[PDB]
Amino acid sequence: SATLREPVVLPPMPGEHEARAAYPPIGLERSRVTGGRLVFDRDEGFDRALAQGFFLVRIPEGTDPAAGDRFAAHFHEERAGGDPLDAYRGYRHVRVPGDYQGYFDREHDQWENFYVERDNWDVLPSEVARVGRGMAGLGVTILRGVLEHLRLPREHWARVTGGLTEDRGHQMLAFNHFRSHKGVRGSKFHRDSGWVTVLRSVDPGLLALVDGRLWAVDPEPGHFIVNFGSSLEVLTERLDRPVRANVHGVVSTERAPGQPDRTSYVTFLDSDLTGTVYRFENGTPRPLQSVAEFAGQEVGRAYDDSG
Ligand SMILES: CC[C@H](C)[C@@H]1NC(=O)[C@H](CC(C)C)NC1=O
Ligand SMILES: O=C(O)CCC(=O)C(=O)O
Ligand SMILES: [Fe+2]
Repeated sequence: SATLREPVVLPPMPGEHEARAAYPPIGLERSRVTGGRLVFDRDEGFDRALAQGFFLVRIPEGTDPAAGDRFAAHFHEERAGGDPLDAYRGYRHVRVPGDYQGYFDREHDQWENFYVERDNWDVLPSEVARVGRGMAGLGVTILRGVLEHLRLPREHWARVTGGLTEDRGHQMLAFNHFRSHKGVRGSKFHRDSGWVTVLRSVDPGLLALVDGRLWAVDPEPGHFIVNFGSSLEVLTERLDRPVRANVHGVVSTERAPGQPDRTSYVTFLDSDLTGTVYRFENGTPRPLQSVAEFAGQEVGRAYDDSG
């Protein structure tokens, strides 16, 4: 396959406590959307963020995470009965049509997921879908800002991003509940499959694996964490400034009785799943692989799933 990239040895995932002091945090560049575009605080911040593959972006004022935070804390629970909050529960029993969508009980990971692409956001409380709309819209603006910063000619963008820069593509809100009762890794070490991931988290536990070094990626109040995905990496790997999709994963979280579990949620921006994966070679975006086969490949690596 033309999109494999070179092998990455994945170490066992450390426990939360031992990781907390052993692996110091990456220093992330800060940025915000202002004047209608992504702007970094520091003059070389954009270049450093593309090289780092992680950075921070201010939560835009029109995006209030509150409803998403509440949904993330409850979606995995059984309905209580006679309880208004049940509107935010029971989603392990909610079917969502489409590949890679719906509820997932990951056998070998702490997390269980509820994944909903934008065309299916009516299955969510409207106020929760509204958070996904703000995060995904931010993610598209960031993607536009990246491709402009790379000076990639705009005539290519809609094709090579499978519609994302035209606000189409596969835009997926993803809720994670880390089941602290499971004595395994929080997640597998993985690359995200797509272009730009916007991550809402408040707790430590995310690690970056970079050329055999483990470093923490710590959230910052009032900001999202942003990283890049394998589709952007493959697109740019032969260019003079390649963009890195970092390998990352969540520690085996540790919670005593009564301590709330870790949660997080993201918007993944993937190419349209009927499209093609491209790589710039000799100025031209070369078609390498269908997005369908690429997705199956990348999802197959990101989880240890016998089905
Ligand atoms: C690849 C693994 C990571 C955690 C995440 N999981 C998914 O299922 C989607 C699949 C995409 C093709 C819609 N993308 C992602 O980045
Ligand atoms: O929970 C986190 O900090 C990261 C989650 C993540 O990597 C993912 O959802 O793909
Ligand atoms: Fe991820």
